[PDB]
Amino acid sequence: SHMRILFLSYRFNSLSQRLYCELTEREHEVSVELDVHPDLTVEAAELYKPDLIIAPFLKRKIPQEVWKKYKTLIIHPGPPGDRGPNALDWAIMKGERIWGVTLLEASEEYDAGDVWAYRTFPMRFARKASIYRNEVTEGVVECVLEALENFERGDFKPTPQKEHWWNPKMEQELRRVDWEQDDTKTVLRKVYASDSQPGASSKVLGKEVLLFNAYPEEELKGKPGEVLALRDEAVCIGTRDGAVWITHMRERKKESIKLPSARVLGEFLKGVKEDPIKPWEKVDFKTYREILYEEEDGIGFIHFNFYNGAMSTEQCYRLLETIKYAKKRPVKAIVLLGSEDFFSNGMNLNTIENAESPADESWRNINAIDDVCEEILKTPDKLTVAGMQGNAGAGGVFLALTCDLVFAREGVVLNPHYKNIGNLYGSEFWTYTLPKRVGWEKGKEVMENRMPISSKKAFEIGLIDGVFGKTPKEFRQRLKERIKNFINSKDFYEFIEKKKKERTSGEWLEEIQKCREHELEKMKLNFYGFDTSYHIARYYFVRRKP
Ligand SMILES: CC(C)(COP(=O)(O)OP(=O)(O)OC[C@H]1O[C@@H](n2cnc3c(N)ncnc32)[C@H](O)[C@@H]1OP(=O)(O)O)[C@@H](O)C(=O)NCCC(=O)NCCS
Repeated sequence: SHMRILFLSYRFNSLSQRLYCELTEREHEVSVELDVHPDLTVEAAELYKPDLIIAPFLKRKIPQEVWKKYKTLIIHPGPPGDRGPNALDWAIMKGERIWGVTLLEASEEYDAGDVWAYRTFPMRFARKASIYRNEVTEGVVECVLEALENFERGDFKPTPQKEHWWNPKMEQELRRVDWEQDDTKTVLRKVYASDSQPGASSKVLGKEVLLFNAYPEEELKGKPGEVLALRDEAVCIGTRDGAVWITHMRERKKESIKLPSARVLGEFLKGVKEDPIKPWEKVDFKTYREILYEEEDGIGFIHFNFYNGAMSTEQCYRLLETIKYAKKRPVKAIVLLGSEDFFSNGMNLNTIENAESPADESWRNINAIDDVCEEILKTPDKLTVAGMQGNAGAGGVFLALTCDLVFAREGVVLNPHYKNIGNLYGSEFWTYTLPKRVGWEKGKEVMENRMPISSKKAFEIGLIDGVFGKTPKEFRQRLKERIKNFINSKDFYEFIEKKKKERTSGEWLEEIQKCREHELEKMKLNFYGFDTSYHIARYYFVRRKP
């Protein structure tokens, strides 16, 4: 009932972090060992002497020395019998209607071990990373729990594979987007199967690129392969039967990084003109809406779909513009929803890494996100709510915390700390926000913890205000119901009374200004001072090896 569990992962990735939260918070010890070398793996296992080894995320054989001596269970993102290193990629390229996940034993043949548990699910037409983070992750969690229960019994015998098949590593030629030959559906299937790695190769404006994060376009039309418009740095490209938006691209070179399309395409883009759509406009056709504002039951909902939850300096100002709009509206509550897969991961480290001066662009980014946080804070006459449908890390968590109420879906993983990015001091009014919820001592413990915590755990420690919902859709409905109830009550007006008296106080208003200028002073030293931890850690996060 207190098992010692060793994780063998290539990287401590989203699924590995979620499993670590699920097991740790059920009182098991989990040691995490990143795949460096087979000799080092046998070493780490021999010291730790686990009762059970889980491989949430592997790129290569586990040494037979380890799994013939410790029970080793492998995660595989395919249904029983599916073998190979790109299971999801193939499932999407082939158009599988039904898919699944398999927890199988380690064996001498790749993925040929007996099955300990599996789940199946219906497949959405969506990015590989979104399938992985939702259906695959929730399914994996169920298999691992059912496997830990069967391990306790010891009277469990796994099921050998029957029908099986092999899919090899998928080559670039198969993902290559050809605009004259590929319809919109085919472009989306190729980009979906390659998002977020390795990307679909293509040529745009005569430049060889990798495509990322596609969206169908039903109004704009033109010459296939012709760039039709810009819109918040995304480009819309003619296909064989219509058009598609591509928000992010990467030059096909060693040192190049994923960036918004306009930054990759650059001066190659001069003829093209913007085609704006404000978030509050209503639209009858499918197009790409980075930020979306809709009103339901006297409630203002701000969706913001920032790729990978990274918030560029410019995306912060686009968001602030929408919060200012929402604040002049006949609405009683304003709810920041983020996206389904991410609430926010703070500053965009890719646009920072790309800038002429990363220190300068860091200065811009932190002041832009602080401007968003200050605007939320300065809402005396409305209720402010953060709805975390997906994961959040670093500054993105503390953005959420400036809202009056913070809710999250079950299974959301949070990293409210800067231990991965050179120990930035942090801003986003955390010195005002965090103590008001957990106290200066526990808040420091939280920011000192480099391991993840669940949405469940954050509820306990008072970090957030409630956790519910299994899916993003479910969580959204629940959140709308709960907020509609509250503003349709007398409590809402008694809540606002206090908020109005305190928030328009010159005491409070200058208290938060001291906090901002305090955090920004610390962050300025991180950005510009002798210790360069931040820039070293950014370089490796942004350019990590796949
Ligand atoms: C939060 C975090 C621990 C989540 O870990 P994880 O579950 O393993 O998620 P990943 O690192 O795989 O994120 C997936 C993608 O989002 C990107 N991403 C996540 N946060 C990002 C950020 N702030 N800026 C730029 N890119 C980011 C990642 O590079 C990765 O890119 P890819 O899939 O295209 O290869 C981790 O992503 C992180 O530390 N992000 C940076 C947060 C930060 O330091 N912001 C600056 C201070 S506000």
